[PDB]
Amino acid sequence: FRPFKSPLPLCPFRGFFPFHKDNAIRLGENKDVIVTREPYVSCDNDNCWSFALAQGALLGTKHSNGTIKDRTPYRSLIRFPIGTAPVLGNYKEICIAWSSSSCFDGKEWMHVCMTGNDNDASAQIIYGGRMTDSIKSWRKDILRTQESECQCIDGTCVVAVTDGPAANSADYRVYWIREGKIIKYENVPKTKIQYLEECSCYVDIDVYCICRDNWKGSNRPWMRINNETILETGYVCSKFHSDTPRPADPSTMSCDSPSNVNGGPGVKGFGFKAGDDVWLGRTVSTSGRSGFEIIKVTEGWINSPNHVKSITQTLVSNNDWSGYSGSFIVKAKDCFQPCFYVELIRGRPNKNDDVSWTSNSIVTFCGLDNEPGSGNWPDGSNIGFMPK
Amino acid sequence: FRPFKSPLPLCPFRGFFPFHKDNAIRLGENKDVIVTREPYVSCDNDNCWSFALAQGALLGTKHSNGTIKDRTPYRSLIRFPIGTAPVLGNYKEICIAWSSSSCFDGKEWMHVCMTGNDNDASAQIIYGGRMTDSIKSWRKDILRTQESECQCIDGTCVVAVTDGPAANSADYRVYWIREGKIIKYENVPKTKIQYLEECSCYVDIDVYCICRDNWKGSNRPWMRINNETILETGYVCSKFHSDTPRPADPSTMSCDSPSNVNGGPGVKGFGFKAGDDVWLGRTVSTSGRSGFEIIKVTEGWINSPNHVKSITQTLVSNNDWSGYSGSFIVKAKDCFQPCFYVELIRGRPNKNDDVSWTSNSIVTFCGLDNEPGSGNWPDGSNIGFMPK
Amino acid sequence: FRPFKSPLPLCPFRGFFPFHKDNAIRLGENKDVIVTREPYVSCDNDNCWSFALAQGALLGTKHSNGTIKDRTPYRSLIRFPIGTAPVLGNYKEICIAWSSSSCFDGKEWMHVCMTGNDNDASAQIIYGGRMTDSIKSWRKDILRTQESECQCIDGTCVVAVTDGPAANSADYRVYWIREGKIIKYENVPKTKIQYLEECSCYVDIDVYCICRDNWKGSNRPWMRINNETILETGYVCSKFHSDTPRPADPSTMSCDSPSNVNGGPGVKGFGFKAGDDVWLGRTVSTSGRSGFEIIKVTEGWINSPNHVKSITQTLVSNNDWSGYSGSFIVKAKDCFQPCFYVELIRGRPNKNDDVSWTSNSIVTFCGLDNEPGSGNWPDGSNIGFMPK
Amino acid sequence: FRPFKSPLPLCPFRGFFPFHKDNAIRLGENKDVIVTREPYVSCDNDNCWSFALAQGALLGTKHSNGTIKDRTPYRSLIRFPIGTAPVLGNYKEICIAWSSSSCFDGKEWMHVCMTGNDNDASAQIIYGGRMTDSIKSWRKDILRTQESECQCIDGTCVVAVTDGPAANSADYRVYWIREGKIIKYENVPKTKIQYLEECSCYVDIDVYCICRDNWKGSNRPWMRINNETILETGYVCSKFHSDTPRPADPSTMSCDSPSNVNGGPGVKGFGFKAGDDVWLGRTVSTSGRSGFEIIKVTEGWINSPNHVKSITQTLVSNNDWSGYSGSFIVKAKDCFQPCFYVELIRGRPNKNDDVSWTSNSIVTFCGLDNEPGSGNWPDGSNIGFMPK
Ligand SMILES: *[C@@H]1O[C@H](CO[C@@H]2O[C@@H](C)[C@@H](O)[C@@H](O)[C@@H]2O)[C@@H](O[C@@H]2O[C@H](CO)[C@@H](O)[C@H](O)[C@H]2NC(C)=O)[C@H](O)[C@H]1NC(C)=O
Ligand SMILES: *[C@@H]1O[C@H](CO[C@@H]2O[C@@H](C)[C@@H](O)[C@@H](O)[C@@H]2O)[C@@H](O[C@@H]2O[C@H](CO)[C@@H](O)[C@H](O)[C@H]2NC(C)=O)[C@H](O)[C@H]1NC(C)=O
Ligand SMILES: *[C@@H]1O[C@H](CO[C@@H]2O[C@@H](C)[C@@H](O)[C@@H](O)[C@@H]2O)[C@@H](O[C@@H]2O[C@H](CO)[C@@H](O)[C@H](O)[C@H]2NC(C)=O)[C@H](O)[C@H]1NC(C)=O
Ligand SMILES: *[C@@H]1O[C@H](CO[C@@H]2O[C@@H](C)[C@@H](O)[C@@H](O)[C@@H]2O)[C@@H](O[C@@H]2O[C@H](CO)[C@@H](O)[C@H](O)[C@H]2NC(C)=O)[C@H](O)[C@H]1NC(C)=O
Ligand SMILES: *[C@@H]1O[C@H](CO[C@@H]2O[C@@H](C)[C@@H](O)[C@@H](O)[C@@H]2O)[C@@H](O[C@@H]2O[C@H](CO)[C@@H](O)[C@H](O)[C@H]2NC(C)=O)[C@H](O)[C@H]1NC(C)=O
Ligand SMILES: *[C@@H]1O[C@H](CO[C@@H]2O[C@@H](C)[C@@H](O)[C@@H](O)[C@@H]2O)[C@@H](O[C@@H]2O[C@H](CO)[C@@H](O)[C@H](O)[C@H]2NC(C)=O)[C@H](O)[C@H]1NC(C)=O
Ligand SMILES: *[C@@H]1O[C@H](CO[C@@H]2O[C@@H](C)[C@@H](O)[C@@H](O)[C@@H]2O)[C@@H](O[C@@H]2O[C@H](CO)[C@@H](O)[C@H](O)[C@H]2NC(C)=O)[C@H](O)[C@H]1NC(C)=O
Ligand SMILES: *[C@@H]1O[C@H](CO[C@@H]2O[C@@H](C)[C@@H](O)[C@@H](O)[C@@H]2O)[C@@H](O[C@@H]2O[C@H](CO)[C@@H](O)[C@H](O)[C@H]2NC(C)=O)[C@H](O)[C@H]1NC(C)=O
Ligand SMILES: CC(=O)N[C@H]1[C@H]([C@H](O)[C@H](O)CO)OC(C(=O)O)=C[C@@H]1NC(=N)N
Ligand SMILES: CC(=O)N[C@H]1[C@H]([C@H](O)[C@H](O)CO)OC(C(=O)O)=C[C@@H]1NC(=N)N
Ligand SMILES: CC(=O)N[C@H]1[C@H]([C@H](O)[C@H](O)CO)OC(C(=O)O)=C[C@@H]1NC(=N)N
Ligand SMILES: CC(=O)N[C@H]1[C@H]([C@H](O)[C@H](O)CO)OC(C(=O)O)=C[C@@H]1NC(=N)N
Ligand SMILES: [Ca+2]
Ligand SMILES: [Ca+2]
Ligand SMILES: [Ca+2]
Ligand SMILES: [Ca+2]
Ligand SMILES: [Ca+2]
Repeated sequence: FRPFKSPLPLCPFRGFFPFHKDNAIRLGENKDVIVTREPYVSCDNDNCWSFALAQGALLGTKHSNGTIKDRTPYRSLIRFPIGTAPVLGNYKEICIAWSSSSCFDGKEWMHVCMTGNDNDASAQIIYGGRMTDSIKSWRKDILRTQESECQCIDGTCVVAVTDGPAANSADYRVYWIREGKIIKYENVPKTKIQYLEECSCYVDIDVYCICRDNWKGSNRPWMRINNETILETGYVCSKFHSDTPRPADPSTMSCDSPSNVNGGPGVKGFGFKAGDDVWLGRTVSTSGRSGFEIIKVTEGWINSPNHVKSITQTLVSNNDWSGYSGSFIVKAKDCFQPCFYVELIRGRPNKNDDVSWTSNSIVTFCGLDNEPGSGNWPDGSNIGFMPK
Repeated sequence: FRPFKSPLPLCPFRGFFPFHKDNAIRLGENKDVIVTREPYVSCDNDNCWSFALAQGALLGTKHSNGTIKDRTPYRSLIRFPIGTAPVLGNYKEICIAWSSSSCFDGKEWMHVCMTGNDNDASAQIIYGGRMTDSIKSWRKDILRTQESECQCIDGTCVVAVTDGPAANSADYRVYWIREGKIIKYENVPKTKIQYLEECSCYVDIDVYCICRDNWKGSNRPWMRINNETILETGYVCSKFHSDTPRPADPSTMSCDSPSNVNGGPGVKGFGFKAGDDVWLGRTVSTSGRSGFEIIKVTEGWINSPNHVKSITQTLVSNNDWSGYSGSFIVKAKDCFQPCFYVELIRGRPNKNDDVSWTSNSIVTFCGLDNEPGSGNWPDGSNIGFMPK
Repeated sequence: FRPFKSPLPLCPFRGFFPFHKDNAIRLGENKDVIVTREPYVSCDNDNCWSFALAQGALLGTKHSNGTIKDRTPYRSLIRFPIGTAPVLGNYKEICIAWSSSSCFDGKEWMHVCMTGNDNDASAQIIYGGRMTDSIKSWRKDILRTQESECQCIDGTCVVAVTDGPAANSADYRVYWIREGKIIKYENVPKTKIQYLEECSCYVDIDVYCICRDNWKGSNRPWMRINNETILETGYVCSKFHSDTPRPADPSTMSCDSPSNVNGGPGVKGFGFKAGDDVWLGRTVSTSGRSGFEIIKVTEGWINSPNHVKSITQTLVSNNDWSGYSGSFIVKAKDCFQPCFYVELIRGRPNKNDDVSWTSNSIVTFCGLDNEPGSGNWPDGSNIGFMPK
Repeated sequence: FRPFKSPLPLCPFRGFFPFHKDNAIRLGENKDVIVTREPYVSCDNDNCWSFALAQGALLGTKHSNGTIKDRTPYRSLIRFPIGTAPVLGNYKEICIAWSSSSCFDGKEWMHVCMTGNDNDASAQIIYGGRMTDSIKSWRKDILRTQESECQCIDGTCVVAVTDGPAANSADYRVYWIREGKIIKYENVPKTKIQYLEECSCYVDIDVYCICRDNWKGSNRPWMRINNETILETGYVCSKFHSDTPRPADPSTMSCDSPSNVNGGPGVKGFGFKAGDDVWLGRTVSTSGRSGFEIIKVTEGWINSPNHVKSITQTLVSNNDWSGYSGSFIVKAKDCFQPCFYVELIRGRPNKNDDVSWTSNSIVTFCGLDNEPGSGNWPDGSNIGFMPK
């Protein structure tokens, strides 16, 4: 017997530390590795796992040509041991998906898997390996979800879902799902948030989600959610913005609205509220998906004149390609430890990655209440060595 | 301790949804994948699994040349994680077989494995990994079985077996097997059914099997069976036929006899009785093994003037190759969920598949009481990229 | 908790049936498969396993050239799922060995592993993964053992071991080992047996071993052993001999001495006593390692004028290569089922196998009290397709 | 429930015996095997495991070129089944590391993983898969650790760590870690030891560590440690030295100070105290990393005029390449069995290994209270067959 996961507080932390790294592109030089993108990490009672949307092809084969394409019937959510490259001999196929979320509720895994036509997609809910429920596209425009782990509290899992156009008004919802059965949903209030997608969520008593506004906000939209309802919404107050593209530091403090500058197209990212402060992941570049750093902004969670970047950890240099990033948690004793992954995209459309495919490797970091050192942990592939 | 599976009713459902897809041919471009055909799916308490008849060769190697051939000593029933491509690093070999069935009784797996000479084949019964019993060919003409999962009720498993010619009178039996020991068999009554093979079965209180008449019936033969005996037999009443080849819709309503038109050679397929209605899988083409759709026919299970196709889901376009299809079930709480797989055959003798081998990938769908979206989930291989 | 295996009788049987087949050479065409020889099978509570002496090289690579060689430091006993080809992604390395035996005592696995110099080899005893004891070569001439499964009764395992020359007088012993600790050994009486090696053993209340005389006996030497001592010895009385080479049928009935004809070099083989009768495996050829058949000889276990071959099953045609064969058992309820494997050697020095390496595949059969069909289950490799 | 490992005495032993060997370089000829170095072995309740620092590349691929380099962001501690070659289909990635230690406390695994910049590295402590603590470089000069298994007593694990220059005064510490949390550390006393790194440790009631002085000592520094503190320190008294390089036998008896001759650069090695005697591993060559032998020196642990090499086992000939070696233990009933591994380095900078990469295979031996035979168990690769 295992109990459902509880509403634990986030553990104390003062810096982030290198955890697992798969080096998947380097290891894929001889065409062993499955083409992926939109990876993430999620853990059960016994293991943390890598997840990613595979492309139904091996890296460097003819079928990998053109895998920049976002949605195909040949994409599946796959799972593989954390920090290992995904290969045919180690992967598990979770469901057919070109958008996904996964989370463990203390007893079983839940997955949310979108596939099908852009104008008529459906999300399949998997629980304990069984398809238990589904969501039918209601705006008929690329029904989609987090691309990182959802969160579960006392047996009820919470997941953010979007249907509708990019860079215009769309529908944003949270779904509450228990043992694979949809209990209810809520349309996210639009009093503050104007656009939300690709939420990166964690638990600190309640579920916090920090997401991607691909329309008018260079600042990130966020929600606080419990097992019953959405409790609060906003944009991250920090005058230092964390989407990509975005304005140079310092920019506007916008707690209640999109920054109305450099709003599109954005990238999936994450942050962690800490007291009145906030930690924010972001690309080093303000324009492109290169580099990765994480900053701590004093009073960055609140309306304040005192925002300052107290800490900056540079984890992937600006000379290296990054991509999506997302939060995951690991249960410590009586608190949840904040961790995150960074997708390191290689191939199209990256400048000078002269290959026909698009894929990624993974690197991960976890938070400790200790002072970190410094380093650089990029993809590390010599793109010239690779099968094109 | 685990109890034997019970005689549960089928769960309510109103459409089918994409589950797992292996993309095995695409992933086999670099010769990692085992050549297979006649795949199916079956689940135990903890996992669903892919099964298939391997050909003792890797796809695209010289030994894969000529694998259109149905029966060789080098064919084995293999098992691999559901939705994964079968590779040497992930497969398990269950038994030597060129025809098979597998099912889990709640405690252990049973398999039925035919191999040997066409005129002197034997079926090996495996239970919990041990060879426990066997069936000796009695008509001496390709003793053979379902090529999809059998069914077990309160510890007694039921499996359909045929011995004798194709497109002429043969012998059809059901065998009852408990803990791997043959309890009894029955010759299927020929009052209605004139030919039966390759049964696709599921549980809805009793076992229902919908099978393949390769002789005079474009409609599918069926049986209702319990833990002791065959209870009913017939052909599916639906005036919309579901074998391949078959007449164009609408055709004859034949509840009690073969349609006596477009009877051969047929293809393995499946259906689900639902009240007085019936769901039927079928190729899109009325002549060839291309496309896959599933229809719901109002009152299609009974003798009625009111048959109509209330629903048609097109899951694989007619421009794509299909093949065999079969039912499997997944235990929900107090009901069994209806699912099915579709074999996507590539290679010989398919027109324009210019390779020397014959193999397949898999796609699967499960039934939910929700409205589906729409999509297309074909093999997806560019046959031109493949090692011939 | 699991009890130690008990002294069960052999189950009734009247023929042998195809079980698992790995097709390892066919599947090794693309250099994925580990080079092996001297395979065997042994089972624990939950699985049967393939074992073999690997050669520390992949089939078809430059390091596989010359693997006809019997003993090197690069040979390890490896284990892989039964009926699968041994590959880097599925194998386990048990110990360094160029001669081995393995058996499961009901709780844990024991292995006996010989390696080192011909004139100073030692056998390592492994129990539950730990090296627990050892045997030092005492005749200083290729200390060696069964190359098939040993047997364990009420926690005491029995294994036959030889040290000394081939085709001359050597030392033969049985060792009793409990939880990996050597309890005692006995020098095999030489009142009847003149040479013994490579014993194939099973349990029928007591342990029976049928072995290889590589000196003067075309008939096979045998022993009956319990948890304490050797109880009986002899040669198989059957006037139909079962070593290779051997005289044509019928030959001499020699219950108490080597036949004194066609004695060398012999091949590992097996048999099963059944009442006063005996089942004997043997190559089809009387001179070479080609084909495989199993015969039942009426009264073949005893001194009698009534020996006759009541049954002959031809399992591998004489046009196909065979090799070693050995017994293993599978617990049925209150009896042990007799099974056997056949090593199918390909490569050097086989005539017309034009490659530089030597390896093998595996096929297995189990006994049932049912009438068998007929078939042929050879290696199946087109040696011309293989990397040399 | 499993108890924490106890302070057991070392088991009696009088020689070492071949255990597991992976033949990883031979098996890597077709580019399947992960490039590694600094391997070791450590066991839990159910299995012994191989560990090594991978290089984020497959052997023989372009990314393997230049892997002589010691520290990169693409190095991870990986785990794979003992005696198997590390491949993508069997490995687990434990953490990002270019220096590591691992040990099992009876309940869970702990790992210590150093990565990042040379002048600002940090060690991540992993316990039960979760990052639980860390050590920040304090001398800012390649914070580093054992490269073999740590040891745990009654739930408290002990690990030796160094920060500072090579061939000059550095800082050496022991850390005590419980359930992944650092309890305390101690600076190693410098009353006797002048330099310590790469400790090879085992348990004999207390923890004994025999390490590498890379400065002034051709004799090896050692410590005796319990769950609370460092109890004793010294250099191995044996007038026969065991670092590499070192003086020819016999050299100085230096129980309390470095030999002050042939002190650098040294190699990781191990030994076992036995009564007043000591067993010492060492390369056969006194100058290079070739060959491997283990000696027993009578009274070699103490100050005595009676040191003599009572036993010499030559396990890898001087014509073969060796490398690092380290101790590990296996629980026997009420004692710990002493075992060790030897890293067999191939590639740069080894003379005549004409390839661009640097990697290794593994061989292992365990101690028994029996007389051994003799043999030779080198890497066995024909470097000429390998992809460069
Ligand atoms: C949602 O969970 C609560 C229990 O969790 C607490 O309340 C949540 C709203 C949130 O604030 C958490 O952080 C809190 O820890 C459930 O409330 C329980 O309901 C049962 C049955 O009525 C009752 O016996 C308990 O006393 C309640 N527990 C508490 C602490 O109030 C609530 O039922 C959950 N809602 C759903 C829809 O599952
Ligand atoms: C990646 O693929 C492109 C496109 O390939 C073509 O279209 C595909 C859908 C498929 O049908 C292929 O068979 C086609 O070749 C390649 O670009 C083509 O290259 C060919 C051969 O040099 C050239 O004749 C065409 O004009 C190109 N077509 C286009 C639209 O650019 C490209 O070479 C592939 N990249 C790699 C690294 O192989
Ligand atoms: C077959 O199973 C029945 C129990 O299942 C019920 O009866 C079947 C025929 C079928 O209609 C199912 O859907 C039903 O749920 C067994 O009947 C039991 O037998 C035992 C022993 O005699 C008796 O104690 C119980 O009362 C019976 N149970 C019921 C509900 O009647 C029957 O034994 C099974 N037959 C075989 C050969 O195994
Ligand atoms: C697939 O195999 C066929 C047949 O191969 C021949 O017969 C086999 C049983 C085996 O013995 C092979 O060695 C033989 O080559 C191939 O067709 C043959 O191709 C060869 C060479 O071009 C030609 O000389 C023969 O006439 C052909 N034989 C026949 C009966 O057609 C075919 O090329 C193979 N396909 C692929 C993609 O390689
Ligand atoms: C060997 O096993 C016997 C028990 O097995 C029986 O005797 C064997 C010799 C063999 O004939 C088997 O087939 C039989 O089933 C052990 O005898 C037991 O010893 C214990 C302790 O003295 C005693 O309490 C039991 O009564 C004995 N059991 C019987 C049936 O006699 C014997 O100890 C074993 N010897 C060793 C060395 O382990
Ligand atoms: C299998 O190997 C033999 C022998 O290889 C030679 O000796 C080995 C130990 C090793 O040192 C190799 O590098 C040597 O090549 C091969 O036979 C040799 O082939 C070469 C090249 O054609 C020839 O010059 C030598 O005379 C041969 N030596 C002998 C003793 O025959 C043989 O070709 C290999 N087989 C295959 C299929 O590659
Ligand atoms: C360290 O372990 C001891 C128990 O182990 C013994 O003492 C060690 C110092 C070492 O000498 C071992 O080989 C010995 O076996 C712990 O001592 C126990 O402490 C508890 C709580 O105070 C007490 O109830 C027991 O009586 C003590 N046991 C003994 C045998 O003295 C000690 O607590 C451990 N220290 C730490 C920091 O964990
Ligand atoms: C191993 O690599 C070296 C170096 O490769 C060069 O530098 C690397 C960092 C990378 O940028 C590569 O693309 C470069 O080629 C190889 O040595 C080079 O070989 C090339 C081609 O022959 C030659 O023109 C350069 O002068 C060489 N550079 C140096 C510094 O020596 C070497 O060939 C590789 N080894 C193998 C076995 O391939
Ligand atoms: C469902 C879907 O296709 N989501 C997209 C996504 C999307 O286009 C934008 O967020 C706008 O809505 O962006 C990104 C892109 O890297 O920005 C990759 C995704 N790829 C996949 N999830 N497959
Ligand atoms: C035992 C056997 O060989 N069964 C056949 C089968 C058969 O020929 C017909 O159903 C007529 O009886 O049809 C099909 C074919 O795709 O229609 C493939 C099978 N291949 C295998 N099961 N191996
Ligand atoms: C230890 C050893 O090398 N045993 C031999 C063996 C042996 O030479 C004879 O039985 C004579 O004693 O025969 C055979 C051979 O196939 O006949 C293969 C073996 N190969 C291995 N077991 N590695
Ligand atoms: C952390 C680190 O880089 N340690 C080194 C090491 C080191 O340079 C010396 O011991 C001197 O301090 O020596 C050796 C070398 O083989 O002697 C390999 C190591 N490689 C790795 N552990 N990655
Ligand atoms: Ca934005
Ligand atoms: Ca038909
Ligand atoms: Ca003989
Ligand atoms: Ca491969
Ligand atoms: Ca030194």
